[PDB]
Amino acid sequence: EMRFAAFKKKYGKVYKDAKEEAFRFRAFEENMEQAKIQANPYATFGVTPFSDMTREEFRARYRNGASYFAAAQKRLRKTVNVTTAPAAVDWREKGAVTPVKDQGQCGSAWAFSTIGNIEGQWQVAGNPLVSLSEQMLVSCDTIDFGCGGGLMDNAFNWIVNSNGGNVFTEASYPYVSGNGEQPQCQMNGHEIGAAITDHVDLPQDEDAIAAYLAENGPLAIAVDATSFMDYNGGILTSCTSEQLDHGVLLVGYNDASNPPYWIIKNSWSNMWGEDGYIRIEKGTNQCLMNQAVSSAVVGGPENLYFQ
Repeated sequence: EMRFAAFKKKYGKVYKDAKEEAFRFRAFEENMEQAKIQANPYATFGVTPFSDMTREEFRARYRNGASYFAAAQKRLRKTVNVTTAPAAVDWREKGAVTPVKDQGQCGSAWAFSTIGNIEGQWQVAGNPLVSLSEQMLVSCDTIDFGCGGGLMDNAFNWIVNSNGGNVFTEASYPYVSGNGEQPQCQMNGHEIGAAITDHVDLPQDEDAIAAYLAENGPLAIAVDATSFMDYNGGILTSCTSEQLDHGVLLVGYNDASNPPYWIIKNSWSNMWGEDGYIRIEKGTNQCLMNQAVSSAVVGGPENLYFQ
């Protein structure tokens, strides 16, 4: 019970009354209880920022998400061929990944997946790495549902087809939905951080995805997040893989490991997992990561062989 107080003191949790805290502790107890059930064996599980909440709300927080992906799955995805694969790449070292962020009490992970992907593709184009705005998407993308959820595909389409291929920087358009508030769209007072021309979807092939990632940079993926709750670190190997319900970002992989793994960036700050990051086994479709991979396309200047 000391480690629950440690938890409270670590995340500044100030409960309403005895009753509200009462469950959170029972709930904390059960989350710690379940954490030793999953104890992906070769990964670590423990206390995270949501050991306070129950796995009925968690699974409820995704009910919408699940239903958006299932609806997207029913529609035709145009896959793009991959020209074809280094045993290991990791775009974090290659300055193609920004510090981890926090979606807060907002169902806005779709927006974080999109922004993260865009940032990676923009930097791999050969631009200076630059944080970009999720708020833009959360408040201004009328295809999607802001804190209610959305699809990366919808948002790629909104940027290109309703915002000229333009993405505003985080600095100029700051993330303020952390608290679940949804202010009106603000078109003025922003600086454009990046430009996209289109987006592509990728086939449901992990080998294919890796080659395009290795070649082009971080991609927006969707996973089943059910096994993510109590994760502290390691490589997941029995990820629950039943229903897609969360948008994350694939930043790399490594084949020279036993077993090999994908490197994924999440929108739950850094206090969660491996500094905001999770590793899942590659090549067995863990968390169904291959089902909804997609990537913005960067073009622009082409003076490579002209100077």
